[PDB]
Amino acid sequence: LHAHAPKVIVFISGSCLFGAISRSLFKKLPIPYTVVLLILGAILGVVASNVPLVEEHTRDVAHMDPHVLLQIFLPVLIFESAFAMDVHTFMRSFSQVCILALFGLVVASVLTAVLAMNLFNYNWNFSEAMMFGAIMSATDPVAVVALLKDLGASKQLGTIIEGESLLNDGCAIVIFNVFMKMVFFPQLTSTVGQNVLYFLQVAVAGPLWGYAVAKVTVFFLSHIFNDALVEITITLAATYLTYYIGDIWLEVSGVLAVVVLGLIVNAEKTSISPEVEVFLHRFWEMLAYLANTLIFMMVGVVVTQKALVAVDKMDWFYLIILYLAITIIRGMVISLFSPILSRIGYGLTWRNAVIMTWGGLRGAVGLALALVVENLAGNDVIGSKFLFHTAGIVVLTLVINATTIQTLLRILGMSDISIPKRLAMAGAVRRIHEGQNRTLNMLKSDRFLADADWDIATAACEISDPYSPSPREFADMMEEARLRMLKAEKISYWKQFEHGMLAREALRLLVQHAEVAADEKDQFILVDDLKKSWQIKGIYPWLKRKLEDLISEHHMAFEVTINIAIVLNIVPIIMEFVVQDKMALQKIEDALRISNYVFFVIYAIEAIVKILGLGRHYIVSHWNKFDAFILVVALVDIIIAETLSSIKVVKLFRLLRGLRMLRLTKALIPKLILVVNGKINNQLSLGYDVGKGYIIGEEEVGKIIDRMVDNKKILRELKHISETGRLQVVKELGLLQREHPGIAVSVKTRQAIRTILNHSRETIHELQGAGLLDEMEAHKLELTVEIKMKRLMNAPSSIPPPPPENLLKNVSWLAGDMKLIDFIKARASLLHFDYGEVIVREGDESDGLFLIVSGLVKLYGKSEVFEDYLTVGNVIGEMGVLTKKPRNATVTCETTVQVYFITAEDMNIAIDTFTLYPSLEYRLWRVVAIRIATPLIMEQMAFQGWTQEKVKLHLERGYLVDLAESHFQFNIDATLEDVILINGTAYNAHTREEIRSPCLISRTVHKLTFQYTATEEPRLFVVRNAEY
Repeated sequence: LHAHAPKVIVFISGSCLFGAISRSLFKKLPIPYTVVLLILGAILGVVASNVPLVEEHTRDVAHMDPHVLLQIFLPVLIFESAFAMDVHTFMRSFSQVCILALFGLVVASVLTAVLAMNLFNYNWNFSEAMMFGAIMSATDPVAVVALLKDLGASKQLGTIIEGESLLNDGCAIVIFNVFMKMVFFPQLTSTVGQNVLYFLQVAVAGPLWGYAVAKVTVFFLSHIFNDALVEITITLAATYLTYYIGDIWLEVSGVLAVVVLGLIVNAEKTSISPEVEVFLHRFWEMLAYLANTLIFMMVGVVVTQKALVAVDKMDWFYLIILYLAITIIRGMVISLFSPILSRIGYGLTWRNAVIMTWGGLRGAVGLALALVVENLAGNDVIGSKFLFHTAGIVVLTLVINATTIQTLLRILGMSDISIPKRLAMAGAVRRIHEGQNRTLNMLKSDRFLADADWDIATAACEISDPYSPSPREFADMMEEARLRMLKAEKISYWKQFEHGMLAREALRLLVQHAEVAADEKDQFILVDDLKKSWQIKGIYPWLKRKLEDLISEHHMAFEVTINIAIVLNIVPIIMEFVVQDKMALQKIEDALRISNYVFFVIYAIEAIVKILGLGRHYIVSHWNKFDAFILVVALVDIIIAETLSSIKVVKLFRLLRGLRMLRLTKALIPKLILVVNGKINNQLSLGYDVGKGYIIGEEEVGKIIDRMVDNKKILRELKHISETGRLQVVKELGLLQREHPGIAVSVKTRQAIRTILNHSRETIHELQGAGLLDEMEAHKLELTVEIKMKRLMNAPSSIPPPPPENLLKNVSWLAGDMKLIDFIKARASLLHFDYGEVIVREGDESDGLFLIVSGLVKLYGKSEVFEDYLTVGNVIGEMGVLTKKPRNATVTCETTVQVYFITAEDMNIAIDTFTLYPSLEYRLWRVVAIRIATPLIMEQMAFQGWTQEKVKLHLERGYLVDLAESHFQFNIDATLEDVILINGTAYNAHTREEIRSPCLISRTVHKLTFQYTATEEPRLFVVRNAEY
């Protein structure tokens, strides 16, 4: 309670209250709240100049040390800016931002510096003018990206402006740091070589240091389970130690390190627990908000105390001229590079350039650097002028540029809402309005709410729309069909995502392509544009093959023990020689000489044991030759040390590093192979998600448009485009399996578990929603799911492809029936086929089954109408042997192929032999039945909200009826959902109407009767309601 109390708290706490007041009072007014904070800070400053008591509270901030200002606020501002943004659209447009942020910053700064030299009468030198330019070129576009996120062009113009701001803020501090030393801390004139190393440290070592710290950080985040506090604390510690260690100890650019760390930790959001990801965004937003309020408050105080005392009348004239100049300079730079930017990324239109030119608001980062000059100036007038102009420009930009950006967007015609969005919002609002009427009518019947005031209720719950054969005939219908197709596709991608079938990156790629296609004439989604997702860069296969060659050459303990021995031996090999470089402690240092002999003996025993185990074959492996040369050198230098100028010592210093530490590469190379596998896996995993998402999208939409577009000539074209896309996608993804078998298996197993766990989570919420499972108990199981989700990210990047005999075990109708697996495995024969060979042809009798264990085969049949590709795991000929009808399609190998062949005679014997309740006949028809059934139920369900998987899960509940038990079937709405005829022909009992084999049965039909025939025996599939 004495005067020693921390008076900084009242300021920090008071700043939060003032920020809240300014943010709430001016929420609907156009002027940003940050300007109000500057005025409040000025009021506080003039007050503090007159009432001593308040001065005691501002003192600890209004005269804050620069090397606490920068070390605390800047890492927060830069990390939040890096952590908040969309990295993937940023990386897919990286070069355009780099061109306009690095080189754009240089020209903008130099031009501002020249202006500051020539116009202003302050007689500044080029170092000071470059500090001025660096401060004046730092942008804070938050107020503009916020609008662009809502109105439109969010994935194009929002990211470039935000990324440009991020990079220009990062580089401005570097320039400001460089020129601050040459102004306030001038050293002796450095050599050109010294300067070059200085450039490498700030420019190259910074990003490398940040990259290393990030890759270490994400590694540990991936191994933290059920501990959110540790994750948040690790993020904080990593971000603050990256700046401190990089800036103070390593003499490396801290800001750029944090930029890279934030970007990487954003890109690897999957390694963070989902519940902590949603917390980190709000946490860093809050820290940045605190930082901004303090900077504006401090600026408001210090300008009033010690900046405005030195402003002359002509200084205002320069401020206006400077404001005009930097705005002109920014637009000049954007236009001058515009020819270059037009060729890379999303080129800038003239209206986009104006928004960027007008949207370049200045903010805290600029002001923070101005406070450094004010403090380091030591009451030299340079400090006042720096802070005066930086505050002036910020106020002008916030009062003029920010307050008119919305009207400029309206004028330029970018604030309009597209008809599709307006219709979607209107329909959603109307549906919401209808839903409330249903609820209100239901509530009015409740006994305990009959006395409620329904006028107030109805007024309160209202939701209002926020946005409130001729050539021409054929051209218009084509456009309507095209846009309706694209809109249906976008719906499918969202349904797939909401049910966990796609990762978000695949969703955003697919949606971006759909929207881009919508905006171009006669443009559908082109698989050639999607191909970039699953193209593997050539460097990684090459590295994998080379590194496997290096490592593809007895006890378990030797390698681990010795590798530990080496990794520890770095400690002597550093601490002796580094201190010897200073001695050039001897009472202690000689102990390391003695222990060096013990390490020699360790490696010697290792070599002796290895020679004994390998015997004469020790020389066969080149890796061991180095293992012997190391011992030779160690013995040689030990003899010199024991038995006997500098050549006897410096040689030791060098050799006991060179031949000492390079033998860890044996252990390392496998880790590099794993990293390379991971890089391929991350690209191949995205490829499958995008490709498979596209195929599902096309299959779902193709069943919709049959009931949306009237003109058949339009209808044929659209379904032609969908099919020519589907085939190319399924082929490209099929080939990648042959290129990278094990990584494909890893991807496919990872998708499988990801699906199982998601559906597992739904059952918990169903049980929790039904009250069978308490809230806490459900939470305890839901954690077990989420930990298992996080362990998938750490699963091996390659699973060795199972041998052919394993695939038979995992076939659907062979699963779990050992006596049948043994029967088939014995009689199943493996066949090899070369490229272009036909396995079977149309019209051939059904000789047997083919189980593709490797390769890719092309199906082509007249049933050119039919065309498809099948790959590992799929089985060909099931319909054939069951019905004994001829082949459906010709099968051609697109790659060297292996197939397990089971003769139709073996199948018939197996069908006769294995006749328990889950009969092999029942199983083979069930697997066939669902494939035939799924298209029909999906065609019926086309208008409704299910995905294809919910249609399958709906079908999996079904069963085949034993029409031998009763040769007629009757339907009941209360206990039966739908019925599908799979093979045969069926008669409605009341009319004997012809229903042919593939038909789905209409719900009006009551009773079905069949003809007792053997040649086309009736097979029928049925699904009961969940209540049986």
